[PDB]
Amino acid sequence: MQLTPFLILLRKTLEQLQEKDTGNIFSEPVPLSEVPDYLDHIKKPMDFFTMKQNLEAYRYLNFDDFEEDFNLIVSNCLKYNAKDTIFYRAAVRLREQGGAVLRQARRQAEKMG
Ligand SMILES: COc1cc2c(cc1NS(=O)(=O)c1ccc(Br)cc1C)n(C)c(=O)n2C
Repeated sequence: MQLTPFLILLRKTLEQLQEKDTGNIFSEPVPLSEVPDYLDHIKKPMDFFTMKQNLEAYRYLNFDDFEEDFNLIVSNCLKYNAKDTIFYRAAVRLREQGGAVLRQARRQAEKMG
């Protein structure tokens, strides 16, 4: 830990995004055991555990890169699932609530060098 304000802002933001996912639907990768066709449709799977792993290998260099991976969690879920599903509805709610989180977090990242 050589802690930096930007990396700390990303950690905090990631925690706030995960609090919005109250069902833990997006906490871990979509399980290929349960969803065998998932990678026929989804080129770049993403989830909050993969984001946490990326964060702590310093792969997020700016706020936009981090935001892009969050947006993949949502877009993959809307692409794969039918509208009338728990997963689709959850992704729409996460889009709304997560968007509010990232809007706030971006303002901080803008004050930051
Ligand atoms: C949390 O587990 C899952 C998450 C997802 C997911 C599938 C699962 N796991 S799962 O065993 O298929 C499952 C199926 C039905 C219900 Br109801 C709940 C789960 C977790 N898909 C297709 C997604 O897009 N997401 C985000």
